[PDB]
Amino acid sequence: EDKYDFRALGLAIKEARKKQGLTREQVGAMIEIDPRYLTNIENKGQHPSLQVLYDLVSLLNVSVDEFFLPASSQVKSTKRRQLENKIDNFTDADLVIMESVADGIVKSKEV
Amino acid sequence: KKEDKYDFRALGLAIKEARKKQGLTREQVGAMIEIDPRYLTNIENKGQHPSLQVLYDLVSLLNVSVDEFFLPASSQVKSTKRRQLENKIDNFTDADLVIMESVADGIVKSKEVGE
Repeated sequence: EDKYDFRALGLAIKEARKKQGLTREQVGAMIEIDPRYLTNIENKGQHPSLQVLYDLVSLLNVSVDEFFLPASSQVKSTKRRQLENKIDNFTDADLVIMESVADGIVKSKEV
Repeated sequence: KKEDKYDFRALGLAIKEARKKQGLTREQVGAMIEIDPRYLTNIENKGQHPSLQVLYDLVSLLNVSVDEFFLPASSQVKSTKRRQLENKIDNFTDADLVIMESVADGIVKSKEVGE
């Protein structure tokens, strides 16, 4: 059909959950859903309700836009969000290292 | 289970405002993504939760950010340096961001384990 393919979003939810050291039973107790229901959402592309989607992504900090919208500079991916969290306390001199390397990644692409 | 329920109304209004900014009627949207214009009215005006399918169809049609209403906004220390950095990495793929992330982690190792 022309059903939305939730598989990539479900796998991103599973990845975040595992990277953050959480079991499905923890996630289940936290947002009040059944662990088995979480398996099908993560592993099999079963669509959760909007309520369950909101609860998982707000609990884990997973970008929905990444998977719903065409990739653009108006979309902050999960990775980008996590990066920003990491650099929150950075000084400017830290940031100048950061900026320099972003430029190097750009120039790298022409090499 | 009310202090438990997501209030969709702010996202519903964003969808509605994007539809209007784009000059689309409810009948046009409904014809485009195959939903009853009456279900649309309820979704935009009365906080009725669409299915994930219909949520996806709306915001991909209209280019509406869900993250804006689902995820906590930070964007606090608008450091001019930080501003410039974030604008340069707007168009980075995640592979590129893996490098950026390793820089960040290298910098904390330095700062931390250096002192």
